[PDB]
This record gives sequence, structure tokens and C-alpha cells, in this order.
Amino acid sequence: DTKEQRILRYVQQNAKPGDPQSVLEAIDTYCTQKEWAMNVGDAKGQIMDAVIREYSPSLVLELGAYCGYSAVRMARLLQPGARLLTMEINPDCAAITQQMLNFAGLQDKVTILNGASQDLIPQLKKKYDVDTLDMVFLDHWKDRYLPDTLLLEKCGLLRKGTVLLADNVIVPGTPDFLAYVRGSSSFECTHYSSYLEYMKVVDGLEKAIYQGP
Ligand SMILES: O=C(NCCCCc1cc2ccncc2s1)c1cc(-c2ccc(F)cc2)cc(O)c1O
Ligand SMILES: [Cl-]
Ligand SMILES: [Cl-]
Ligand SMILES: [Mg+2]
Repeated sequence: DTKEQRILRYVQQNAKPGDPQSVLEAIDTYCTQKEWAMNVGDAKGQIMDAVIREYSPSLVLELGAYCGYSAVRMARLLQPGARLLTMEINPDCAAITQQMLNFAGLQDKVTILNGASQDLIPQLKKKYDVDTLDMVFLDHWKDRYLPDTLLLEKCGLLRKGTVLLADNVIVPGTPDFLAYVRGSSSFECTHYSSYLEYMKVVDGLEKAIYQGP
């Protein structure tokens, strides 16, 4: 089996069904004690939580689900009726994410879209009945952060106040995205310095709030 399957099984055997906090703990324990994996982790997760609680978004888009750690993190804090759409290119990971959300009891809040962001973003309005997004979590290929931000704007999916929150802007890093949003009058940006998941290595989140054209 794969590392991702082992993380899912560990959750199934060491967390409580329907308890998202126990799911997060189990993943963080496994990834600390057994095998590193690219979940956002607890250090950066705490900053995500604070952001989610500040904005109480009704409709969140996530690029890059992986095993569902960030989707569980965000969905557990959503208000009733609020929704998360998460896009995952790897079908094995899409299936693990679905099972992770099922175990956590969050499946009614989250729709896991298996496919590439550059193919799926243009379908959001018509296919998934999206008007505009309240928040976007970027956690996919680091060289896609900038092109997908520009694609989101092109598609009319951003509104005044839409919050972009971007993982890994330091490690592995997303230099073009950071330079673009930080230099654009269409974004108000804040950096939240933290640590790479499960490591004593500096990383951070970028929050970039869209201001309109
Ligand atoms: O690559 C990372 N994350 C993206 C995986 C790409 C998955 C995709 C999902 C999807 C959905 C839709 N369209 C297209 C795509 S492409 C990543 C890597 C590290 C890291 C840090 C230090 C290391 F030494 C080694 C890895 C840490 C992280 O937190 C990451 O998130
Ligand atoms: Cl994650
Ligand atoms: Cl961590
Ligand atoms: Mg990441």
C-alpha cells in the first residue's frame, strides 16, 4: 500500500468517527511519528483556523486536497449550510480524501472534484452553479498559484473581499505568485510566518484579499 493509504487506515483505527478534531490529531501524530507527508499540518493549520473564523466563508474553493487534512480543517469550522469545493488531480488521493471526509462526518459539507484546476475552474459557474467564491485555499502545484489566480479572475469567480490563502509560499515557494499579488493594487496582502508541516523549517501562508479591478 501507499503512504496515503497508511495515513487513512491510521485515522480509521485511531480517531473517533464523526469527530473532525480527532481526525486531525491522528493525522498529525502519524505524520510526526511514522511518515512525513505534505498535509498543511498543525502549525500552519492554526493560522488557517484563525482566518476561517475571521471570515466565516459560505463558499470555499480548495486547490489540492491530498488526503483531506485541510478540507477537514476548514469544513469543521464552516457554518451550517456553508460549502467547500476541493479539486484533486490524483484519483487515488481524491478517493482517500473522500473516505477521510466520510470518516470525519463532513461529507455533506464538501464536494471533492477529481481533475486538473485549469480544466475544472472554467466549469465552476455552469457545472457547479458557483457565482463567486468567498475564499480560495491554494495548495496545489506551486507554479500554478499565479496562473490559476489569473484564471479565477478571468472566469469572474472573484469578488471584492474574496480571500486567497496560499500554502508553501516559502517552501517549496511560490515566487511569481508572491511578487504578483504583493505588487498588485488588486490585492491587499498579509504574510503569516510559520513552519513547514512536521519540520523545524520556516514556511508561511500568504493571505491576498481581492480588491476588484
Ligand atoms: O507539492 C506540494 N503540494 C502540491 C502537490 C500537487 C498536487 C496537485 C493537486 C491538484 C489539484 C488540481 N489541479 C492540479 C493539482 S496538482 C507540497 C510540497 C511540500 C514539500 C515541502 C518540502 C519538501 F522537501 C517537499 C515537499 C509541502 C507542501 O505543503 C505541499 O503542499
Ligand atoms: Cl492538507
Ligand atoms: Cl506542524
Ligand atoms: Mg502545502
